[PDB]
Amino acid sequence: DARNDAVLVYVNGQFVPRHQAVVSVFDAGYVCGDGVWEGVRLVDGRIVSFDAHIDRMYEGAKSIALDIGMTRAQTKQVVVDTFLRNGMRDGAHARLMVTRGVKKTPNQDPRFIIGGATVVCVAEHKVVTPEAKRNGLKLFTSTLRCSGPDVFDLRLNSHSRLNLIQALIQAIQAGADEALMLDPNGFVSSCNSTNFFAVRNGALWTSSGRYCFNGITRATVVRLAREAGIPVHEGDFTLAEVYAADEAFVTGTLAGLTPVSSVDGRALVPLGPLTQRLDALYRAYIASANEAHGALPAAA
Amino acid sequence: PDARNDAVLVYVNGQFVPRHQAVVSVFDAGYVCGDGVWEGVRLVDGRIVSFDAHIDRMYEGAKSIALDIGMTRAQTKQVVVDTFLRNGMRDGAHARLMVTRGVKKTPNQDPRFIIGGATVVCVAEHKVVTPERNGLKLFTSTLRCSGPDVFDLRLNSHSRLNLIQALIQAIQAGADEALMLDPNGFVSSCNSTNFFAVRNGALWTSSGRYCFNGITRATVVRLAREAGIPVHEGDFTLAEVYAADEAFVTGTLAGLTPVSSVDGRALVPLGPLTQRLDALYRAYIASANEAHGALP
Amino acid sequence: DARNDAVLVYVNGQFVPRHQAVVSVFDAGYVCGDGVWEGVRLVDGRIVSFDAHIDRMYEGAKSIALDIGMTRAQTKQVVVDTFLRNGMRDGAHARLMVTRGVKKTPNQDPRFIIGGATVVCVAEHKVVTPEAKRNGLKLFTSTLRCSGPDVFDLRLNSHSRLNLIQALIQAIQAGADEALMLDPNGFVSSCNSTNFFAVRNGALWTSSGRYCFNGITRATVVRLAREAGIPVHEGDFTLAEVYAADEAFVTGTLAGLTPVSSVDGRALVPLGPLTQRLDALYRAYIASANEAHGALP
Amino acid sequence: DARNDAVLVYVNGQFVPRHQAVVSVFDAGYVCGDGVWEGVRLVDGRIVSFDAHIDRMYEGAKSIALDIGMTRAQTKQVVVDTFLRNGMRDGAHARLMVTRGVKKTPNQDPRFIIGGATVVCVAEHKVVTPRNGLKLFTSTLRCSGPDVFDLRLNSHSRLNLIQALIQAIQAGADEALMLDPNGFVSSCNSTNFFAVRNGALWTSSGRYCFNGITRATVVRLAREAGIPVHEGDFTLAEVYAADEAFVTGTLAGLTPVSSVDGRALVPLGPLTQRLDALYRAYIASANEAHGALP
Amino acid sequence: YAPDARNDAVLVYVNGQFVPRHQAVVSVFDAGYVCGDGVWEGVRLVDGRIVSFDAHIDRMYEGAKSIALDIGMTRAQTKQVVVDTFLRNGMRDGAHARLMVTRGVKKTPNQDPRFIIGGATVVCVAEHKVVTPEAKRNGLKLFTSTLRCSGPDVFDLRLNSHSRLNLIQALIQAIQAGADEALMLDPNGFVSSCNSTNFFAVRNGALWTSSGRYCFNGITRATVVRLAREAGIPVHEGDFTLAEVYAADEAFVTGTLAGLTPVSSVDGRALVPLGPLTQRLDALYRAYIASANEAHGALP
Amino acid sequence: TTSSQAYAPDARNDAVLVYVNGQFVPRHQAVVSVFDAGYVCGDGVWEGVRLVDGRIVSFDAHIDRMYEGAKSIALDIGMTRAQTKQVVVDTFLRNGMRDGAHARLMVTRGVKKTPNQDPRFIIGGATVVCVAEHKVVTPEAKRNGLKLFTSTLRCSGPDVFDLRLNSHSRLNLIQALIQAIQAGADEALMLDPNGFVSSCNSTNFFAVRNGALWTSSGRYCFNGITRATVVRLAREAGIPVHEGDFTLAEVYAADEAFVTGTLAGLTPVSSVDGRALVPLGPLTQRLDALYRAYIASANEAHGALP
Ligand SMILES: Cc1ncc(COP(=O)(O)O)c(C=O)c1O
Repeated sequence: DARNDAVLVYVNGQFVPRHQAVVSVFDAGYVCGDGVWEGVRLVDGRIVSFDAHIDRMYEGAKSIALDIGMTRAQTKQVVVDTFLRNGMRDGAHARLMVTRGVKKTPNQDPRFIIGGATVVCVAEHKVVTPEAKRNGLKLFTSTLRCSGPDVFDLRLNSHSRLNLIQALIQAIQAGADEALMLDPNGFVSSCNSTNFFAVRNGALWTSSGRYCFNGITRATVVRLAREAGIPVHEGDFTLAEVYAADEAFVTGTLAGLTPVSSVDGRALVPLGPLTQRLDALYRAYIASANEAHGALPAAA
Repeated sequence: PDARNDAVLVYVNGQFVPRHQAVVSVFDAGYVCGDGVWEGVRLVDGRIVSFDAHIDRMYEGAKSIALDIGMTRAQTKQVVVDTFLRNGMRDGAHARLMVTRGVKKTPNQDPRFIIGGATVVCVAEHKVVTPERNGLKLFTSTLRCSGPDVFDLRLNSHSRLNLIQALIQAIQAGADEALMLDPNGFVSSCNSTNFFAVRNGALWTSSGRYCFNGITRATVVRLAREAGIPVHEGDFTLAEVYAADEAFVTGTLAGLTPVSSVDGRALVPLGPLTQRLDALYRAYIASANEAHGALP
Repeated sequence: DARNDAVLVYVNGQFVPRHQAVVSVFDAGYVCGDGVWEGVRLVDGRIVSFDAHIDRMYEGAKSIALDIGMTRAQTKQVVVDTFLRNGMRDGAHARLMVTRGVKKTPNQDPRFIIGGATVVCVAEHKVVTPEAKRNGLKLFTSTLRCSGPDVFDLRLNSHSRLNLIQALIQAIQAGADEALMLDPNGFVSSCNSTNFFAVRNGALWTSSGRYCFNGITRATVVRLAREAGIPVHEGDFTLAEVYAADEAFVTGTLAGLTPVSSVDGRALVPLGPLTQRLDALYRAYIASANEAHGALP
Repeated sequence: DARNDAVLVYVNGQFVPRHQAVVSVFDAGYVCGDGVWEGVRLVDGRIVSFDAHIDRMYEGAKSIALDIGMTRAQTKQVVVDTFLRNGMRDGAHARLMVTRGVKKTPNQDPRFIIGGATVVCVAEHKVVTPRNGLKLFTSTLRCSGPDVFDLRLNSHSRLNLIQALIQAIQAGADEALMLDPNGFVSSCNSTNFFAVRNGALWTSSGRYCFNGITRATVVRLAREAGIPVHEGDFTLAEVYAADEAFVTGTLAGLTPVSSVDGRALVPLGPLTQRLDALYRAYIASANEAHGALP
Repeated sequence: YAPDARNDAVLVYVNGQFVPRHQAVVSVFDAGYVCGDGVWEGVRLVDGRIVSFDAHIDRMYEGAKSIALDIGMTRAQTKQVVVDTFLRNGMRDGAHARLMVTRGVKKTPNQDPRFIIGGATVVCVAEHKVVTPEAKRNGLKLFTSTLRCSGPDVFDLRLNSHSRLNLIQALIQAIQAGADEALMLDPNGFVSSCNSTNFFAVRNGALWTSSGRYCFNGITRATVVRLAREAGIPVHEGDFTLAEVYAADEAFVTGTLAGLTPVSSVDGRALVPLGPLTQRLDALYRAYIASANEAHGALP
Repeated sequence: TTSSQAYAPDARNDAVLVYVNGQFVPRHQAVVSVFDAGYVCGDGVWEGVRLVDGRIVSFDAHIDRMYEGAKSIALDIGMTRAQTKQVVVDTFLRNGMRDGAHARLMVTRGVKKTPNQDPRFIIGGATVVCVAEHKVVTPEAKRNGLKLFTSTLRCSGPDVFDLRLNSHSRLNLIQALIQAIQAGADEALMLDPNGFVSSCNSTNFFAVRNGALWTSSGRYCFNGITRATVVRLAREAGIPVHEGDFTLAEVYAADEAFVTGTLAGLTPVSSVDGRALVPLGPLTQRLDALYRAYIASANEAHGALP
């Protein structure tokens, strides 16, 4: 989308063209991966599941003693302002990135910070029709594991992403699009950047999320499934259960439900019936005037 | 603390940029994802201490994450040299060379869609660490060093929340630095320095299977063996620490820092073996050893 | 409480003045930490949740093949007699301690015990100060872990307590009052001597208890919560979920619900609304003529 | 030995007849298993490897912030005095037990201690005969890693070991063998474990068990006699196919192992016999490791 | 199983042939013999009905899929193998069959699954096997082996395979402790299963069994759980300890071959065999397997 | 489509006689009861040995591993070591092999009264099978090098399954191989439970970094004869050997890697997880030459054919 060349990026309250959207080399985010972020989608004038995203950011920031320096409402207003300044109402997404701040000297220690969080919001136009993603993802189960929370709590949506990127790198070399990752016990946990679901015998299966990002999209699809009386098995399941699944798909804010066409070269039919049903339910939900979605105000 | 640091010029992608303007894109993999490797080096009496050892670690770490540095070792070395030269630094300085995957078309974790090359940044700063080192308080964090199938701590990367989180806990315990156990509960390392204990005239340190394998650590081990001090490199416990004669940490920035307590258990700071190894280390880094790259 | 100086302690069927209440240096409890115990609270003539305590003791004793050498009723009678001998009817607590017995030689081997189990009951006056009048515990999450049951089953309420004391020692040196402990997987398990609870958005959260003492108080508070329609999250939760909690508190027979004012230096407002509601429910429950509480004669 | 009925036990500086040797029910040792101990053997007027034992006690005490309240010399003197008071010169053993002390109220918290550490020393006669050999069963219960409970500590908290022993006894065995968290052979519940394979001694690294003085002695004697010792990770398979096995501890010395999990080994194999003779010679010698009685 | 002279003369299905017992053979190059490379099911024939037949076939198809083993038959055809093996032997009642499907004959003996001449080897051993209540009622002695159930990233014990040394090893240790069967803990130390049967305990009127994350998910196990819930017996399917076993009121094990077998001790800790809830569930199970339920495949 | 298990096709292999329980049986007729413990349960141990210039390479070492493995699973082989040796010798002799051959000796617990796991139910003694085949693995066939993928499936600790056992229960290894095959690789590399490099699914793994040979401790994999030989040859030639915990990072930055086993000797590795390594680097070539010299010598380790 050619219009992406002319977007303004929010950087510490300045609206800046992409080629000039910059942060100090001393920023905690650049030096140390020291920050938390959220991606949100804008559909028909509404930021999808906005509060759920902001809640995860406030929880993640709290866990790393990172002062966001704004109330929830103010942080929301950053995103709102970024969409308004770009004239975006629909078919957009934004990545809100909050890093500890600019450091007196590049090192890990958070006490060496000049106070004031770095706040960046990258808003962009995008789009993809439901059976145009007809291209299922190929998944490869990486040898690199999800961590337990005494090592690194994967509920944290952080700027420290090498633990996930490394699994993706391995999956790419296996000819896959995305890594599936096991938890420390060997049960299926999640993909490197999306949550993983299987369909077995009319039932929806996904991990407990004890060892992966608990995506807002994952949460929404679970809820939609239960509300529709689809049985949901949220708990420990294996690669054997995946290879024998009827369908599989991944979830995340950027693409919604993406069908999976194979796992470790084991074929699954992309876009099976239950994927189709849940996708329709999700598409309806994100387009509705549901109170979970924050209506973008008109400009002043 | 040194007023000259306010005016240093930072290497960014071949340009020397004043401190307050030295910037990287918000789309850079280092900012978005902590996706990069770095090395810190110390400049002593015109010589970059253990320069090659630092560069080899960077090349191996970059290789591990399929990050093309986009430079030969000689070129990379030249970046650091040039950064010191541009700042008129000959002694009492430290530099952090940071290499991140590069500028992405869109901010996300996927390494594939990189416009252009690796981002290369070098921050040099005057950093005199006086021996006048009252000894660190350590607290053993509840947060663990990972095994290499989760996150290989030999990597010196821009993804450091795994270490920072241990440090945060130690800070709230009233300590200066976190000590970290490995997945089996043996002593591994500190959050930003390697850890050593002294027991009965012997030097003890972890195997390094689960922590950064620091250059300083390696140097101190080597000096110890060359001086006929016994070195136990292997699994040891909190109990062995609490009953030690001495303890100290190692890193490029500070050299040997004495430890005055671990989990509130007092140790006499700067014991005899710490003092000897410190003298050996200061001698070594100030010598015309072939391990150190002379500035022009 | 000055009265505590003069209490009589039950020792093997005798009432013994406190300063003379003694056990052989050959006792399995002393040599080896080899025994199980229960703490019970006496409130308004009633031993709180007495049966629940006794059932834990019988299960724990069974797990280490320790024959208590008494029926459940008889064991209860020890505690009853200990309170009655000391003229206690309210405001008291007792520790019933049952160790394997006197050994022919001091070593770990449980065989070759002279006689039966050693039975000791220490009753003492404690005023439990009102809810409003304590400003909350500081917790530090120790580096020392709760064990899995193939290493040491923390459901066991035993005389072998260095595994818990070690975590407490570390927490004390961090400036805290009590240790929080993670399980082998890194999820929150319990404190070193009390069970741990968090409140997150009007909901009560506590571990599954797979890796800690399953306290009677814990079990009571879970049940009270559900009976009151407070949602209860019993399952795996993290330090992150604690640091972002609205409230936290710990449970045990000695103090009831004790509010938590911080965890690893992260402030929590002590005695938040859900702590206060559950405390009122618990204080009501332990003072009621519920059938779970054994009336003194 | 009938003489054991009349021994005097050291309790806090007093020598107390056996049947009156007592500790408060408020003692940290009784309430909580909160203390450290050492077993020592007296051979031909010498306390075997005395300093080594005391050093482990001081290290263990330090790990649990237990103040013994005595210098090393004083602690040694308690044991010396206990043997002297009982007229023991040979064929005796003592257990020195140091618990945190008397509590104001029975609970786990180490802070509320009236006075100093409780110090108890039980000395007893035992003749150690020149012996059927132990049956060992590998318990399902594991040695812990040091972030759960460090088995180098020789403490009064012993149910973690007793539980393994209980399972072994019900399997018809005399002693539990115990694996480490990774499934490698670690130790027995109360003695260190050795296997003999191909002229070589095999024992665990000791990362996950008590580091016994006897174990250390046997390793050294083996190397001085040119028997190699492989201290490392080894498996049940390597035990079941061993030529011999034995256990070590202060109480019995080298005890042969005659089976593990029902798999027969030699009732007393040649290298066990050699090392036992070397050990008996060593503990009877005027070595500087042994503290001569007055 | 009660001694039965008729078993000496049974015909075994081998690759479409009915072969007398003493001649029923497979190539030394077969993947099953060289490598334990195959999946199997045991089924019980009661009053002309193969008990829970589809459930067994479903497990076989999932297990074969997990190891990329093509059974080379439709489910109907697979069923017909079993049917034919019972019919050929004139069995209508009081019989059991083991259906074994191995990857096939190899070009050379090695582990590599690619080197297969021809299709899967299919063997069906049917035998008269009444396990009398006389024989069963007194109960098994269990010993908790030191050898543990694996997590699914090492070996998924839901697989019913020809690679059984991981189970046999536990059993060998139990046999030498004077026990009949090994009980096995999972990697975390919780009770998982026996070496060849699923394990249940009864505590205070409630049925306890493991979650099955670390053991074979037996058909009989699943049937007993369902009968318990249908009878309003509480079921605690979850993590429990040896302490909870040693203090249980009753214990029993389940499997196709013997049904519910009472446990008389675990690690030498006595349990009264055939307690009231074991007897109730046993009565419910015997009723169920003898009924015209649609889960059971009627012989023609 | 590549194995580390491939060798020159050899028409003579159609007609070999297989030892089965004391008989020599034509290949197509060489059979075992469907009640055999090996078929039902994977219940047996095996050894593969290579015949070079009339000498069975490292024969005693193979036999010792078999006897130890059989002991570990209480399997009575029912033959002395000399008898067992003689079975393999006789199998090579009966097929006229003196060179360029490999045998797999398979000993399973025996015929069961009923197919189940219980080892008590055994009629008679152990089943003994020996399959000898002409198997030349040329250096030409090897020069391309194997592609490794690090499987998600891991080597077990010995309290789950002791990988020093060379058993008929091989789905634990085959599963890792299946995953590697679908990644486009020839063989699976496997990590140990701690995440350190352990072994391949059917061969031992080595890396070369800076003139030094690196291989795992072997605490968590088959302790191959070939592996042990290569370690000793390296030490004897003064090449430093790092036997201990190393990582995927250490592999991806290696100068060379190769795998070892009886069937192929030293096979160079060309990539691990898509990370290229030059196949047949200088230290692989030196160790290969040392190994070929060693297996062709009259070393005391090799069993002379009569
Ligand atoms: C699993 C495994 N790895 C590697 C090898 C290679 O070892 P060797 O050199 O002894 O054939 C073997 C031998 O069978 C093996 O079984």
